[PDB]
Amino acid sequence: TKKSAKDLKLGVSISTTNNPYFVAMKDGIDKYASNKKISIKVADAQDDAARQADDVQNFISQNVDAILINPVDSKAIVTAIKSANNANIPVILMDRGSEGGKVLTTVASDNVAAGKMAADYAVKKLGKKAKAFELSGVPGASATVDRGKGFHSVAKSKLDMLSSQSANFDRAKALNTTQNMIQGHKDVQIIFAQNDEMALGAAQAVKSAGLQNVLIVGIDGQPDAHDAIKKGDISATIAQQPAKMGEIAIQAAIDYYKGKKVEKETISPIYLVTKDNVEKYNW
Ligand SMILES: O[C@@H]1[C@H](O)[C@H](O)CO[C@H]1O
Repeated sequence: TKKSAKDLKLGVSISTTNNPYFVAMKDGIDKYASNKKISIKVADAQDDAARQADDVQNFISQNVDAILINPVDSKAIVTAIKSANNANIPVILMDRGSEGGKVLTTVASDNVAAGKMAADYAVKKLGKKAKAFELSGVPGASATVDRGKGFHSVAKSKLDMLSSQSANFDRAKALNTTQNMIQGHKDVQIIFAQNDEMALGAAQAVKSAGLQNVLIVGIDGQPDAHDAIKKGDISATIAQQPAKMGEIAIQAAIDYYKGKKVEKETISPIYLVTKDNVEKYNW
């Protein structure tokens, strides 16, 4: 099976586009696509596991040559993956994994390591036994179970947890969640958000309650998050590479149809971004 990279039809299923991170992914994907002459159709799922399933079959009937999927639920996507497996359409996973199904390659970070660096930053900045919140994400996404595991590794010891509720990777839900979390625990010192949308939402809740020394740590490295660090609204973020993610996914589809072997796993590098680092690792 060797098709031409020129005029290659690819489907791209992104969970939601309300998130700047997954917008940066789309934009970097289309830039790579047009640079190597790949025809591409992106389909937003709006954090729906069923709209994604229908978005997969629409690509399947579009007769695309590969489907770049960013799952919303890592368990529910498996059924649709076997559907593309039967149609002999290679599946490439991005940012989040899946619990089963035949996948050509997976491009994503070490989300366990991402949780690692956030607790390490808190313990290194605010000492040990410091009172902290966690803002978890979509419970069915592999990125939130891994970020929570890697965080609590260095958080069972060295840190005191007041709460751990989820805001589903959403600014607004995190704003409300944080505000209520503060009401109970006025003595909070650190807030860990598994994504920058929640970090930015916690920052508004912290400053609306008049708290002045609550260190905030996020994950993604989004342009606005660099700006909050300079403005002092948050303290650090764990940078990801959303564009470089979807661009080594596209090249994997090209390399597959080129008769070249592609790695089953590709770990995207992550980086800490503090007030001294704000100029680096930007998307
Ligand atoms: O890695 C991505 C980003 O952190 C985004 O903010 C939410 O979904 C995660 O999987």
